[PDB]
Amino acid sequence: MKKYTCTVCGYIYNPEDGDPDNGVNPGTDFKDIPDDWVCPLCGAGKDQFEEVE
Amino acid sequence: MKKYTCTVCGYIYNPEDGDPDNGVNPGTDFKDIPDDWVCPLCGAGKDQFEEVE
Amino acid sequence: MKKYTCTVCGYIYNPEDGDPDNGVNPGTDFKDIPDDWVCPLCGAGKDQFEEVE
Ligand SMILES: [Fe+3]
Ligand SMILES: [Fe+3]
Ligand SMILES: [Fe+3]
Repeated sequence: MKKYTCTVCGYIYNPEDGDPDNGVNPGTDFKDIPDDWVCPLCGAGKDQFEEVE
Repeated sequence: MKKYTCTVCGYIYNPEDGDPDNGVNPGTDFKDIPDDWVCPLCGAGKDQFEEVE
Repeated sequence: MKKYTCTVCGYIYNPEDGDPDNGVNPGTDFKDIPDDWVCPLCGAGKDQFEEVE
């Protein structure tokens, strides 16, 4: 699975880690995260993220 | 022609339906969509899409 | 690289120009701007910016 970065603050969503404290379990692909989830560090929406590659 | 999904919001581009409101007619293969077209639901570019399955 | 717009005042961050007098050199992608940088016209943080197309 691909990592994604928050364009507003640079937070990296790592699929292996997930974001469990906000209900995104380890191993969740970014496309499968609920579309109301926001960046844990700056509150930016998913639409402000892009693939690392 | 295969379906493609926006990995940022989960939108599925289906070639049989196209995206006629933004000038992408039914029968347009994903690679042939004008490269300035974005995801109708979250504004992500074609570079954030992935072939389904 | 994508241009970003300040939703508070309309200032456009252009990656090719950067914002050199506030330490952001030409060629800096918005996601790589240090997170304490603000819009030079209105003081808005990076969180008030949105990608243009
Ligand atoms: Fe963020
Ligand atoms: Fe999308
Ligand atoms: Fe501003």
